[PDB]
Amino acid sequence: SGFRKMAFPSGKVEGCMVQVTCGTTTLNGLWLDDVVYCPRHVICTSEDMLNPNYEDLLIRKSNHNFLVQAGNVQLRVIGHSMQNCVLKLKVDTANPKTPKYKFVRIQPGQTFSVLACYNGSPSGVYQCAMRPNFTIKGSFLNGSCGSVGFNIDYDCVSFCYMHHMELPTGVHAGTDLEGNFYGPFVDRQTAQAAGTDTTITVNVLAWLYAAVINGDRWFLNRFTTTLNDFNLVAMKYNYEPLTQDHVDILGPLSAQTGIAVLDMCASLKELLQNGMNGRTILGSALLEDEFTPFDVVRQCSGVTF
Amino acid sequence: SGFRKMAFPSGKVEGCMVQVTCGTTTLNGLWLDDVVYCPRHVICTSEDMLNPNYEDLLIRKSNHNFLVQAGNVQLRVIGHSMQNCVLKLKVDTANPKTPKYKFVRIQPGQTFSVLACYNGSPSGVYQCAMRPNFTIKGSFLNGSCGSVGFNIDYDCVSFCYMHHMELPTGVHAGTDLEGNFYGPFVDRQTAQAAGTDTTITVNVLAWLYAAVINGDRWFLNRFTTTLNDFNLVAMKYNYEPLTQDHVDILGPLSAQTGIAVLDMCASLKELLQNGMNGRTILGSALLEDEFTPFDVVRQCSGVTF
Repeated sequence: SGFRKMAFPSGKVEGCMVQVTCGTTTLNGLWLDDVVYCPRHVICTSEDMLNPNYEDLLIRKSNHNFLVQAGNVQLRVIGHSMQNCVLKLKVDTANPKTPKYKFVRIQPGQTFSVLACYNGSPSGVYQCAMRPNFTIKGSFLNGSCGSVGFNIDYDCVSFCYMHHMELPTGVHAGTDLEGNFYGPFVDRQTAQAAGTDTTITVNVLAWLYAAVINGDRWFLNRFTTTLNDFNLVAMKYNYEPLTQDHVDILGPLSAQTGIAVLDMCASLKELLQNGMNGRTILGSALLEDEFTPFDVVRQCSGVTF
Repeated sequence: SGFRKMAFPSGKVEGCMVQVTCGTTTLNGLWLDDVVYCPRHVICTSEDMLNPNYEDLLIRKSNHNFLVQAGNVQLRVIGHSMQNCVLKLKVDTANPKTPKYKFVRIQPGQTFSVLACYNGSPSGVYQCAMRPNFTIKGSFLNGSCGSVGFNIDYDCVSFCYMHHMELPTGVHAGTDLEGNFYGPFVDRQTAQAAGTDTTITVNVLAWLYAAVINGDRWFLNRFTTTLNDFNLVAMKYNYEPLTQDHVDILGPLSAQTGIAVLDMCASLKELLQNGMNGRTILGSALLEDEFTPFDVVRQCSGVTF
């Protein structure tokens, strides 16, 4: 029992973190096999970031301009290229600590763990979600660029995020490990504002199922609803529209608890319309949306890696 | 920017987790140098836990009755003993992944990371606090006993907790790594109720300082207070009494923000008396008390290990 915001164990990723320095700029890179991946803005000065031409800036760089350090394991750079907004630095040594891994591009609503690092050295780990507006709500200070987000399924680390930018509103933007930004964001210090921070409805519902499993039961009511009726309410409260696909994903949690998905939607509708009345659910005074159905099943059944 | 509930990177501890089986019971152990530490209740059946005599139960056990597996690294048990509520299993091989470590017994109010494990295999990591009533609010399923709590300072892992028991109220009890329970709890399935879940006042204040550092500023008011006046209020709301020692610990955060500790106490007093009025602080609708002053400084300055 109990339910916590739970990150993946970080050891497999810790072993892949390196420091990358190019002239004046130090950030983090990810060493997998004989390639180091890092943000391309490692080649930029502060002033360059107002309007960088990355192809032109990179013409002034050779392999030897990139200093890569794994702890004190100093790595030899033997090739470089740009792929979208990441650099790939080919080194002469394959990382011996390389875990089984894949690169995935996640959808808004999906959750992942972040290993926040500075100067190649991991500082902490926390859990977050790709928001519907394609930002993440992280914890990143200067030097954290190149820190990565990931999921682990038994043997396999699925890397989904590399940190690149903090927006003026203090939320975070970055890329998949192919270097494509999530959402419309760019690696330029510019006017980039985030869209609506909508609530991930299917995650809220998952968390209510988690709540029930733990004896937090007060919000169950007498009511049901329909998808269309519930969605009128979601729209008012800037919640994502719920689809039958979402209902299907919640099927296992429904089956476990014997609470029909549409009955849990009717509970959620009442919470939206009436609030919490100063009560709490799983230690929260607001409706939490950064646990997925899969997250709830994992934590409630003790899946290991 | 941003502020998250942030665990220590778990790799150093992942390398120390093993499976311990004695007859029918499998839980987790911690392998440091040539010793495996685990809950003594590994020797108990379900039925034994209603009223175990551990010295007598252990008379029926020899070294070969303890099966210890590190991944598939099968370890050879060459000695055993009981120390308070833990068993120490001497093995014939020193763990090659042993980090620099110490054993500490923490005070209520202190925070630590937990690596939740099953069958010797780590599942996730989250951050929690020793509550004033000496319980922790964790996430533990059957098989998680022997999972550990720790802090990391650069090179050194300070182990402070080993999980032993879930109480009927779904909160958690356990030991330091010398096997002494925190609080009055015992390793027997009995009537054990938790005392008052009081709020860790100095942690709340630390978190308000964290909030200010991030632009969450709305709760700053015109008022000040005194220690004695504030404490009349703390008592009403089942908050720990604030001491001058606590004020001193908050000195760095005061100096950083230029907000006097007693002025932040006056802000907290208003939040207690008036509530949040449906507003949020650092993504929370209630006053968070599981970040220490040291936690806030760490996360706000990017300390690494």
